Amino acid sequence: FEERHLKYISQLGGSVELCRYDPLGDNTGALVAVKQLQPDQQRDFQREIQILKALHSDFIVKYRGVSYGPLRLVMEYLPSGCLRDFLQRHRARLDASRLLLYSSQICKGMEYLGSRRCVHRDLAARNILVESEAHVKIADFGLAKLLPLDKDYYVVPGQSPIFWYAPESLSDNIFSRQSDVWSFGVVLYELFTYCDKSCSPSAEFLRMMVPALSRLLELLEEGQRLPAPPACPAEVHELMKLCWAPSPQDRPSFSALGPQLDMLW
Ligand SMILES: *CCC(=O)Nc1cccc(CNc2c(C(N)=O)cnn3cccc23)c1
Repeated sequence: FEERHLKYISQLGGSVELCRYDPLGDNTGALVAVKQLQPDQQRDFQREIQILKALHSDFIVKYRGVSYGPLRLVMEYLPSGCLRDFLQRHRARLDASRLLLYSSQICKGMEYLGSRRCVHRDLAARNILVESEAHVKIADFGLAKLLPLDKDYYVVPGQSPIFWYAPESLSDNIFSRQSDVWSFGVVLYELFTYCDKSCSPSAEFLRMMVPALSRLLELLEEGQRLPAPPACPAEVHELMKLCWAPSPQDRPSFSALGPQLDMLW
């Protein structure tokens, strides 16, 4: 991908821009999403490329290549954008079976990420993209880490909204496949609230809630959790409660959650 053939359109999300790969220079070329650095950050970015280039799933945003000119990461562009805003815009159209379809695909994608020893560390509805009405894909691999063969966890202070963090990430910066399962429980809650602002993880935790991180942690240690979303099927709420188990070892695996989500449809 020659840099001189990548034409800027707008900003999407370091930053992600909407560009057109226009070799003919006639405004007929394909639309792409291009990520760039705006030191140690160069090492973080090279890592993101290698991780994403080695991922191959219908439920993970597709790597296209890298750019060359006088380096940028080139990926596929999904016009529908993030799942958070799509859920808010199409509230009346999506029913509990469509929400369970989205839930199942995310889970299948996470199953594949853990098979590749990859911890995402930023799983949330805002970071999932919509391919079509019936197809969702996991994105934003900016905080992704690879677990060594000898280790099952990773020790990192986080700069993401604190409401998606497992207690062991809050109290000790421990990140694992099991902290991704905690976050996933928050993704289900977000899905069944249709990413409504007034009952969002931030809104509802701040109402229930020394520093803020410590207050949230005290609350979670007490066994307090987010309430069942309005009109939530009980079976779904029981699954969120399983993902929010205090001990990482007691949380269901993505391969265990998969058939349970499919059975509900
Ligand atoms: C909900 C707000 C939002 O746009 N969030 C968001 C989440 C993850 C990633 C991005 C930017 N990236 C992006 C890609 C890509 N390949 O990373 C592809 N297609 N689109 C459409 C809109 C944004 C993106 C933003």
